[PDB]
Amino acid sequence: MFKAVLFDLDGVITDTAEYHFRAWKALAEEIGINGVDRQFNEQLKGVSREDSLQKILDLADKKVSAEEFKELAKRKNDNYVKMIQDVSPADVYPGILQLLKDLRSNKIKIALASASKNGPFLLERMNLTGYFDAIADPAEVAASKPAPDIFIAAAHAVGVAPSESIGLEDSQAGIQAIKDSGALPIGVGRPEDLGDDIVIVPDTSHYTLEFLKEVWLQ
Ligand SMILES: [Mg+2]
Repeated sequence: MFKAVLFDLDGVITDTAEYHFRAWKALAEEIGINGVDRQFNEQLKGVSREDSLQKILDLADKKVSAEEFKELAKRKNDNYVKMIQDVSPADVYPGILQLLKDLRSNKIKIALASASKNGPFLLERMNLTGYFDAIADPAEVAASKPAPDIFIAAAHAVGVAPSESIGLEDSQAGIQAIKDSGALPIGVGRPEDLGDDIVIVPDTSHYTLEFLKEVWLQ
């Protein structure tokens, strides 16, 4: 049986999509760029901060120096961090808390493998820190998803090989990263984004210990 489960944060444990959206909107409003509405924000989901900022500047063909770019990116982040002060246990996705409890009572290691620079803060706000055996520090890994580095680091941090682990993710790049780490992916979402070759559940309420055991056996 698997010895560890490696969790991404966003799209598995929770999301902060409304807060990122409000941050970018607020920034666009500040600088007088029209177009940054909910529909447009779909093009920013899971995209890097710098790429998201450039997409917004492009709406107005707007040209900016390195330092100005840096400052607008900082401004959006400051926005975002202020807004996530309201994250709470109610932000935990369906099924995850019970999964965590069951994993822990069966002595299965639990690790975070998230690019989020606010991972530990977010886990504290959701009251989930006591379940985590480790949090892979995204600042200490050479390469980001779909590179496997973060999943390797996470499994190693809890004393296991990735081949002993299940990885849970909602993105194609995450699922690839899990695959190449040597852990077993189980995706949440749809095959059109994630691929046909891995097990997928429609939502996180399907992530149960019983189900992860059935996948591992199979
Ligand atoms: Mg994710």
